[PDB]
Amino acid sequence: TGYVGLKNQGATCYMNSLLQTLFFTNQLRKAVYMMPTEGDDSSKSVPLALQRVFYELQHSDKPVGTKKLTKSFGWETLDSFMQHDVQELCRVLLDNVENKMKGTCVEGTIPKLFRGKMVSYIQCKEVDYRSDRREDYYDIQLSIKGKKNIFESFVDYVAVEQLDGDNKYDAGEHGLQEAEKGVKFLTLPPVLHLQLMRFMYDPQTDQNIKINDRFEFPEQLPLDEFLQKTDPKDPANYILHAVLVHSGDNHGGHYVVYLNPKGDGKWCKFDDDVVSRCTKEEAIEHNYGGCTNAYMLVYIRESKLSEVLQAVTDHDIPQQLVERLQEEKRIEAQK
Ligand SMILES: O=C([C@@H]1CCN(CCc2ccccc2)C[C@H]1c1ccccc1)N1CCC(O)(Cn2cnc3ccccc3c2=O)CC1
Repeated sequence: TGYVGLKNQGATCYMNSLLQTLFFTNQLRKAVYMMPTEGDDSSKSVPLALQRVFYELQHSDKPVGTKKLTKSFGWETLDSFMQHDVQELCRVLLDNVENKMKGTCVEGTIPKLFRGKMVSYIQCKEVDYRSDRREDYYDIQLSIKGKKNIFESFVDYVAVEQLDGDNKYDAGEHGLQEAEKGVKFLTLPPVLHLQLMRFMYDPQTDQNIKINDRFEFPEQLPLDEFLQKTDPKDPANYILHAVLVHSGDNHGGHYVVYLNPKGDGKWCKFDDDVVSRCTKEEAIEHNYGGCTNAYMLVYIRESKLSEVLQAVTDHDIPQQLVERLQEEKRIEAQK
């Protein structure tokens, strides 16, 4: 393959799976290396630690380690990774890096890549009163129960809820009323983070548990029909890039990720230290379920494919950074 793996070294769960995903968002990687971490303290800077990981993924022949990363954002209780979502890990990592980038030439890279926008409304039937709230989003949480596929999940997301007797809306001055409540998308970002909601509250044991039901997702995903307005020059057509996968339960469980890093439909399986070529069927259909299946999808917008996935060379890494890491790697010859 010529791609390199991440070491296990503990109970970091989905951590390795996320990290490869971000690394092969090439546009992000380049802007990460541009951060001015020249002054930052080795041990406690998250920005520096991410730089180090990306460097090693890019240069090393040998499986790559992450203790200094884990240490830097400080998840070291017995239940740290067990009690958190993937998207919480994502938000910790990308929010540290966004802040470090302000006042530089690469400020605003994170929002450019990940942030879209959305409108939640309540509208009264008989009386003139409406409430619109506008929100930004970096990811989307999709419902899987009772749903054949991504199209069904989207239809459900933009569904008009109905407010009737006993469930009427309190419209303030106007008192209780009958209303429609809904959600629309105004924009979908270049890189689309979708979590499938597979960890759900069990009323029978007062806990949350994993649904292994069937759920289909396509290689190519048109979403124009879920937009309030379309643009014929940039249709919302997306390409699949990453499939984050899990098998088992709390007794025994394993995290892996499938990528086609160049966007060309040539897939590889990343399993900690071992990376290997695989088929398209192994990345996509063998992860539908219906036990090894998908909990997170990454899609990239067709018109943005080449920019997001632009090539990287060793010249894209500044000298000052390289020299700092050559120093650490010299001290790391203690056998
Ligand atoms: O790794 C995990 C879970 C950690 C905990 N694990 C079992 C440990 C346990 C111990 C003692 C009692 C019980 C359980 C379940 C693991 C899981 C794997 C596969 C599927 C769902 C869960 N992850 C990452 C992916 C995850 O973030 C996706 N996601 C994201 N957003 C949502 C939003 C709304 C509803 C569900 C989800 C959701 O599942 C879940 C947490």
